[PDB]
Amino acid sequence: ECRVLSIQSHVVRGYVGNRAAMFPLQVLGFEVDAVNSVQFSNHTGYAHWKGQVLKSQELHELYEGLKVNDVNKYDYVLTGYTRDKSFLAMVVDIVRELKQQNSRLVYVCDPVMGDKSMYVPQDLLPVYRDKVVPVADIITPNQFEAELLSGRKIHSQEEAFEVMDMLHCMGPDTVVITSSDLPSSQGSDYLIALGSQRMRKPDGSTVTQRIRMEMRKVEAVFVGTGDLFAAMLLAWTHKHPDNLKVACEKTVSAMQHVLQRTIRCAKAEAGEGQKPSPAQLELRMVQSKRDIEDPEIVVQATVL
Amino acid sequence: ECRVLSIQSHVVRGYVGNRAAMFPLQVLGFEVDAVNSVQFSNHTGYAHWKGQVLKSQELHELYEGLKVNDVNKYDYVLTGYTRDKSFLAMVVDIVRELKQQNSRLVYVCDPVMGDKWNEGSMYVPQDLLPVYRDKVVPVADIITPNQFEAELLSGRKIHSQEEAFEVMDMLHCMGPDTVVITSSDLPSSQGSDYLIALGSQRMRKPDGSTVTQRIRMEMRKVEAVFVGTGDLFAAMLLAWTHKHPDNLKVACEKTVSAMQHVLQRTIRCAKAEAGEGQKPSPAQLELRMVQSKRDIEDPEIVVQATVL
Repeated sequence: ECRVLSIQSHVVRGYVGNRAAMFPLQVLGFEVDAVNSVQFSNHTGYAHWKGQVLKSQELHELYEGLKVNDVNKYDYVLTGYTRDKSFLAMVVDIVRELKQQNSRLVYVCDPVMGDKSMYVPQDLLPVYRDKVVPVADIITPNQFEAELLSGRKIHSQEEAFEVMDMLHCMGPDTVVITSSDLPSSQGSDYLIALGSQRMRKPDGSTVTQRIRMEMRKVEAVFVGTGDLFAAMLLAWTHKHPDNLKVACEKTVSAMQHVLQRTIRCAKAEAGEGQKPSPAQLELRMVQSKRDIEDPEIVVQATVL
Repeated sequence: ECRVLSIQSHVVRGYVGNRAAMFPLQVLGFEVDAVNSVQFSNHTGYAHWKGQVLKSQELHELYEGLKVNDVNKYDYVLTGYTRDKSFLAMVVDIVRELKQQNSRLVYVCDPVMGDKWNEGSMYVPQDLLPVYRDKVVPVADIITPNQFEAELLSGRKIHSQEEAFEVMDMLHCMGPDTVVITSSDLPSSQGSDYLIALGSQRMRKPDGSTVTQRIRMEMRKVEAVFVGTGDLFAAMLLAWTHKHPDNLKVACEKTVSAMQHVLQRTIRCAKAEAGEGQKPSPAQLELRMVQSKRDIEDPEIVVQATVL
């Protein structure tokens, strides 16, 4: 009923990019057309990796193959980590063409650039700032990426929501900072996540619903969390288009279930007191199917 | 707990090869490592298709990346459509190495070569028949050929159920302990609208002797061309024989019922998209797999096999 075009990485083993996004979206009832931007044996956190990268021209070929068969029709577009400027520009062209075809198409974009250090070529920051974010409808940056895109440092929740207002102005009606260094009432081990949604009333007036979320931190390095998060947020905002509170509660709860099961099974696979390897920390995606289909609400968002 | 190495095609839209095999396997509780042997916009049944094919050396590089990380560990290997002799030979090398590392590894192979025109025709290079005969099938444990492929591999033509099972015995001799002829020209008890499928499994006895369990099944024929059916069938047969290792009857009943549910829903939705009385396009005939999730998880048994 609802078709998503996901243009992301593919790994033979593991869950990142499309591997982390297609399965959940599929179990949540979405048809998914997947462009594997790369094919690697595993993600680059392993000691070794081998694979091939799809060229931008090759991406264009695949899109034109869908187009000439008149099956380039989508309700959503979903993207995440990209290392090549050409590739991201081609993605923006595809998004613009699709939105010209369907004005109600929702572009969900994780503007992957950095964290805490920027681990993407610097020439992509302008592209994300001036080309990608403007045509995005839902963006899931972390705090550092929100600062990069806005140009302003965030020292407070008030400043964070001012930056999120700037990002709203740049395009997306829904902005979720998924991770931040903001202090939490609950403790130092809770991370703060913020949500802002511009809701257009029939009055013609627009009101900004703002929400606060705090989640217990899992102290382990996971790969693909942003991709899973953006995919499930796509799903749950689709089901709750004017209730970002519930959409984010469900997304964060499913994430918590997935990460809890993953760390449990990783510690089991490794020895007690032993640090799980990157191979052992792969998101236990299939085993969380049920939790992804209907997540038990384990986090409550606070309306501001 | 169970990891399958699936080396098959990937399509951006649709369900063939890995697209048709990963999702059911994943939904049935299997971990899947997928080598996309190609990335096409869609399957070759469409009017057009664009993309790239993975080179045999590239397959080697990916497998070596898994190996050097010591994650070349698999309980199953699953393959289907391959058009390159070198790619198939590399698959055979990989399977041999894995079976040296794991003697219990189960190689599920759909020896895709051709089918029938109500006379037979191959849709793969002829150079693949020897490789499938002398290299692939000998290291396979479960093969799901149609009647045409069984005849090609055995060198005998099948004219009766008796001859079909003699050919399946020859295929057993060649290697695989489980042989399912998914499609056949054999006459059905219900008429021409039902198709015949056969199953044969060599069971090692507690005495050490070997006995062959044989089964017959009839399915309603669906009047439409579907792509990826063989891949979905091989995947779900892998899953259900893993659950039912010594009961080919129940495994095949579940697999064929899931196929029937998926195909029924697909043809219904395809006729809905198209007009009443209008032939559905290949794009409209894509297996409605997501919408069939639950039927794949626990299919309603709508077909019953007869043990011979």
